[PDB]
Amino acid sequence: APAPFADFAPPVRPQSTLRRAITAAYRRPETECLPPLVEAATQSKEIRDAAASTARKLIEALRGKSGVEGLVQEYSLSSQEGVALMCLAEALLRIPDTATRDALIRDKIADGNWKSHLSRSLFVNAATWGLVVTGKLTSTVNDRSLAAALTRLISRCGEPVIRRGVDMAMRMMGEQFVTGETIREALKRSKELEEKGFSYSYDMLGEAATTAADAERYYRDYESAIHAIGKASAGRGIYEGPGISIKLSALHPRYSRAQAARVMGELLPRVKALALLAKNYDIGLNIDAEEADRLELSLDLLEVLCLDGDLSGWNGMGFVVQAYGKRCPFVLDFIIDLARRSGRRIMVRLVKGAYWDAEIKRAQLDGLADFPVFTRKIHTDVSYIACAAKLLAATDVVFPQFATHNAQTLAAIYHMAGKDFHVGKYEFQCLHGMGEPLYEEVVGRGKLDRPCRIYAPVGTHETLLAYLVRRLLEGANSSFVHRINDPKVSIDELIADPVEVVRAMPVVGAKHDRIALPAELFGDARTNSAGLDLSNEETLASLTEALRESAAMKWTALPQLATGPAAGETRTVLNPGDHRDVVGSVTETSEEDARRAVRLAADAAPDWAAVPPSERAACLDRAAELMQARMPTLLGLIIREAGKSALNAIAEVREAIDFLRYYAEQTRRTLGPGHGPLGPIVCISPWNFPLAIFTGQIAAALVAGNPVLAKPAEETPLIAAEGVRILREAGIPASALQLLPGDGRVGAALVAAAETAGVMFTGSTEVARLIQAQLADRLSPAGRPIPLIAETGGQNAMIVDSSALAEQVVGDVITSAFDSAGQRCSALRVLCLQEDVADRILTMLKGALHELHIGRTDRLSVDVGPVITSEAKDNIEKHIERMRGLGRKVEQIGLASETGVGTFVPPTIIELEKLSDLQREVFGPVLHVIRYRRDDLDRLVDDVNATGYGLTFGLHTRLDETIAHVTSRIKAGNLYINRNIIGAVVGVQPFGGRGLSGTGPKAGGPLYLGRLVTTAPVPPQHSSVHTDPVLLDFAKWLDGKGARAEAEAARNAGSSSALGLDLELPGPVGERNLYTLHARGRILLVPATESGLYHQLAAALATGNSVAIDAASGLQASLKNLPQTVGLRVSWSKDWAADGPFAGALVEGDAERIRAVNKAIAALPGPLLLVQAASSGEIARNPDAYCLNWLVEEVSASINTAAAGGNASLMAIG
Amino acid sequence: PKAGGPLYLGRLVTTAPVPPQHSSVHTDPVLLDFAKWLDGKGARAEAEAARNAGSSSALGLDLELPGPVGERNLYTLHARGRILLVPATESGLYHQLAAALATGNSV
Amino acid sequence: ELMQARMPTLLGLIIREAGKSALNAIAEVREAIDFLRYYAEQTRRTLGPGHGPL
Ligand SMILES: Cc1cc2nc3c(=O)[nH]c(=O)nc-3n(C[C@H](O)[C@H](O)[C@H](O)COP(=O)(O)OP(=O)(O)OC[C@H]3O[C@@H](n4cnc5c(N)ncnc54)[C@H](O)[C@@H]3O)c2cc1C
Ligand SMILES: NC(=O)c1ccc[n+]([C@@H]2O[C@H](COP(=O)([O-])OP(=O)(O)OC[C@H]3O[C@@H](n4cnc5c(N)ncnc54)[C@H](O)[C@@H]3O)[C@@H](O)[C@H]2O)c1
Ligand SMILES: OCc1ccc2[nH]ccc2c1
Ligand SMILES: [Mg+2]
Repeated sequence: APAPFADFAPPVRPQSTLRRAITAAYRRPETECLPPLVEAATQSKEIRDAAASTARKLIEALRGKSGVEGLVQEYSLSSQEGVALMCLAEALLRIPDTATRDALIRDKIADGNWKSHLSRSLFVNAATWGLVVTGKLTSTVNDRSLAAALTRLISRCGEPVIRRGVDMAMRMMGEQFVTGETIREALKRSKELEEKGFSYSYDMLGEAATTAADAERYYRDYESAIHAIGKASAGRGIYEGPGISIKLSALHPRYSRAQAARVMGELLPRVKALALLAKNYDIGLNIDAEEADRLELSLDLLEVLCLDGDLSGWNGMGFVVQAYGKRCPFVLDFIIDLARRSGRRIMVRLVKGAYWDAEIKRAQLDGLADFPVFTRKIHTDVSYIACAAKLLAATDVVFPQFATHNAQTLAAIYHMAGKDFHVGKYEFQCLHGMGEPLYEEVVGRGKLDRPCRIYAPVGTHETLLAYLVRRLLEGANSSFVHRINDPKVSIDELIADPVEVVRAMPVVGAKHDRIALPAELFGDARTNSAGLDLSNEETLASLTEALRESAAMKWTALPQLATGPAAGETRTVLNPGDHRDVVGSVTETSEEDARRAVRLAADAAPDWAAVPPSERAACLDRAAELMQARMPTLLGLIIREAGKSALNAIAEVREAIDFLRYYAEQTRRTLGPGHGPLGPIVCISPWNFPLAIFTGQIAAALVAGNPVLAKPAEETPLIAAEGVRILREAGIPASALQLLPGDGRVGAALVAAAETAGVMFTGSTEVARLIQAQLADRLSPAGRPIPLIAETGGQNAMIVDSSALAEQVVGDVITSAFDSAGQRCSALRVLCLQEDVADRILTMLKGALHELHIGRTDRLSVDVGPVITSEAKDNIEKHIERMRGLGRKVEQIGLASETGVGTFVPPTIIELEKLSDLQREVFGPVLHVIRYRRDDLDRLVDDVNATGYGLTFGLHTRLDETIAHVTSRIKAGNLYINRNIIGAVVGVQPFGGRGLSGTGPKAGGPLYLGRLVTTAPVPPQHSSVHTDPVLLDFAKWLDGKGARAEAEAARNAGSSSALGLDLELPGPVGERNLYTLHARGRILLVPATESGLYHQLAAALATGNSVAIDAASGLQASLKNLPQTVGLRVSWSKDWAADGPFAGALVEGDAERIRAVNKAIAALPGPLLLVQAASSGEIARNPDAYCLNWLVEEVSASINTAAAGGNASLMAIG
Repeated sequence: PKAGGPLYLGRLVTTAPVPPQHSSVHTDPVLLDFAKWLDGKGARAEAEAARNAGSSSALGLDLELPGPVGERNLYTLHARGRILLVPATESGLYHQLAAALATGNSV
Repeated sequence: ELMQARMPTLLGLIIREAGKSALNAIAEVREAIDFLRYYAEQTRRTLGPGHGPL
């Protein structure tokens, strides 16, 4: 039985002083990085003047010397027409036979009806063509605008414009974006510039392997290219002759620090084999630099390769360092030292860096201390020049390669390097089809007589467009190449010296004013929770120790009553991934003590209510600080108790911290003396988010002024007990927060207790239904229903069309379906693939599935942990076997023998014939896949809605028409576009569904606290200027009927309603997070009087709903002669169970009528209904007798606006 | 169509062009339900025409037009209202319904 | 272009024939100029051989 965390994340090798200096700089504050860079980049006044003169000369030559622009001009194309034309040209070039393409153009395309002859939107890559035509990036494509534009331009200009577009696109995609379609073509085309003194480095365009098969394909592409390049090099050697550039992410599908052992065992030999071939031909082999979290891992490969005697005698190994990265100079120190130790003259390509916007987004998403890159472009420029000075001092041991298109950067380095030059000392580098105009002013004895190596992409149209967006942005407003073409930018501006500009700033190295540090995403509202960087060796080393220390602790969970811990039945809590690992001990609550706890809560309710809201919120904020400080220990407990990986656990603790701070801030924004607490609230929580949901429900109830009976799931009491201990330490009195560990009997005893004033339940729909039935017999002392928030299961779908990028889909599917072994309520259950792409995506998905590591979660390398119990395992496996027995195709990972000591289900993909193959939620790592024809998309959305669930939903498409269609027709609480579907960032994706998935209001949203007080406050930003038109028609009808007071109440409800609220919530860059209030659906109205009916109808119509009115009320004659608009929304129901599902109910009557109606409502099939009841007198006295907060439905939509490959808004940030 | 607007010239030719900026990403939901109904009854050509009408309709276009500062000049396309349909054949009726529903109208 | 250049003379006629003030006569001529230029531009954006006249 292996000791917990004994092998959590050991480094590849002990970290040397040089390696530790790299890690120390990972997220160093920008103000600390810059001063040494300024010093190192400083040059004499004579050199600065000479450099500016050289830069001006180069820039004057550049400006003194278009294809798409000329086409746009000749045919008077709008921007959309230009984009549409290039998309058409791209599609026409997918026709191989040139004569067949020309015949289609002349006979069919030119005569209109291009739609008839061209499963895949023509405009799939329009975001890329948009960048080409307009210089602006859009994440998604307005395909209807492009279709209109294409029709218009073809009808106006005919075949000649199509011909010109085809020839333009052929030239760009075959000769500009790539040096050649194949390595042989690229080599033939390289002779011209090689004869002028250029060299080449070829890039076979491999990147981000998703499967073993992809990695093998990219391997054989590199190997075949090395042969072709080496044959062509013909002994020219590594400096004069061509080389190759490779990306490590192309060569293994799990290239990450978490998988370091697989990287060293499996990726390293592949690089070695390629390097051995490059050695034999004596060509350069350069390792390109990728994301910041791969930098230090790549150094371990570089170290092994440079120390491997089989590669000795060859100096062609190359390595890129990114000057936008804070570690760059320390990486260079490490590399220079490695070159000295190994005796290999490492080729070092200095670049600025290609992943800037992605690094900003990632650090914000992960809540990390700072960015691993600079945030002002001028800082990167200074870093580059400082790093060039370091490289130029070490030309005896490394070969510097200065990759840049910036004439100022170039000139600074040209003069820094001095007049002594020989081929092999250093070189410049540029990108094919971008840098030649500059470097034709550099290469050759008649220029600066310095060599330049051209980075030459090689590949087909399909491969080229995959990452052209990122490549073009390298096009942003701050980019030299964009600025050189901007007439408003003077040469003096372009030759400005970044070193002297930085040195003269008030605070040297200050962060960009318009980029939030991750902690500051929410500004003054609250402090973002902080995560942990699992790529940082210092963090991993410290976390290893804290995790081991957590496993030595004697964790317990006890019934913590107001009067002290109570005795009870005690049992061990076992690690679900290894039952031999005892995590702690739980003492469970007797049903007698549960009832006693509620009475103690009732007695303590006035004292807790009297704590001012701001002080209650201060307790939550203190608890959040305590949880943040204790995060490493909390991670260890969550990892061992609940089967979570470290990443799962970090998310869990961050979410708890965010709930605490969010509900604290919402309280400070809203709660006053008139928002009285309900009283004792029973908080019943699920095992699968054993700290986050647990803490969220309790914190909300407490801060609203209610004492809480906290009943954690029987599977996960220890982390709940620790959360209670933390809240109590933060100042929540023991009488206000009692912990009652135990199973559903303890929950049921709490729900049934006489003084229970509200229930917050998160768990399965079936259990929520039992609670709903229990509460249907109950009324408050005021004779009103006991509020129930019941957040329940999902049957969550993702729809993927033929415009989505398969690699992006597969990553988001693997994460959404199998993160936490599918034990997220948000997990993807049903993937819906458009038929034309289904086979390709499914193949990639199955390949990615088999790269997952399943096991006990106290290892960083484990992706997928166990299921929580043997009963959960048996239930999941029974479902899989039923599917397999029906003949459905089932793909499963093979599990290691070590899983036998725990309860594991392998990640599973099941191919369904119809969505009806699924019944209820299967809460495990089981992804179902269905295929759909594009024309059946609307029926498919109906089918998704027809399950009755409505929790999370994903859509992967680039096409605005499809986004608009799908998102308007889907009925789910949390929508995600071009990303995973498991996001629940508090206050950013307020989380919670509808139908079988929830009553609402959403946790982590602004309506939540208002449900926990007797009179709901007005939430921040909660209003709408829109008035429902059917409400208005009803108000006029009421006036025409003479119901004057009711017409006024109807108008007031129309104004009070927040239906139509449409907000963007602050969050990370590269995402848009939207929050909207819609109608709930059909509200069941159970009136008693005519006026009550009119008030109920006004409330429901003002919130956009339709209604079914109880026909047994006998009030049909009160609704004669309705306007058709209102009549369309009104039905009369004699059999309520036949006319559902409803989305809520409004009831009028005395206490016993309300109770009887509540029992009938609870008995209706399907979703739990949020019922509001009032007496006739309350309707007369209180305009808010029916609260409109609970008659609208919250919808959160999270859109990944970086999905096209770049961030448009950040293109203006430099 | 409005004088001084982008639909005007198209009324003065026998086949209307696609005006500048004339498109919408919105699809009328009743149109979509009608297309599904046509699908169900095997009216494949009409269902296709209905989906095509749903896409080519510019119902929901909502543009800000260039003009002077200190003013916002908006141009939007709404349903006309109730369209009188005078069909002769079942297929003609389905096509007329598709056209009218795709543009947000009742009939 | 001709209406723009001749606007002062056109104003005189509009003022006397149609009871317009100078400002409203200016608006009248400007609107005619704008129709001409707008329909010209809309034509350049749209009309091709398949859009036959009535
Ligand atoms: C031959 C060659 C090989 C390359 N290999 C790689 C590689 O392996 N890995 C890699 O990551 N990229 C690589 N690049 C790209 C390089 O990193 C740059 O993205 C690109 O060349 C633009 O830099 P520039 O100096 O030519 O132009 P510039 O316009 O001078 O610099 C633009 C760069 O500034 C940086 N930047 C922009 N905005 C900000 C900001 N707000 N804060 C901080 N920094 C900012 C970015 O790095 C951006 O690319 C390569 C480029 C070339 C020409
Ligand atoms: N909508 C959401 O936000 C959300 C979030 C997380 C989990 N969930 C759902 O939670 C479920 C998984 O959690 P789980 O397995 O712990 O759920 P569950 O329904 O098994 O148990 C939930 C809680 O209810 C208690 N309970 C069981 N029977 C009870 C009864 N008769 N009366 C009162 N309480 C009773 C349990 O002890 C536990 O505390 C999944 O269905 C998942 O989709 C929903
Ligand atoms: O990550 C590798 C990479 C990224 C961006 C680039 N641009 C030009 C070459 C190049 C290489
Ligand atoms: Mg259970």
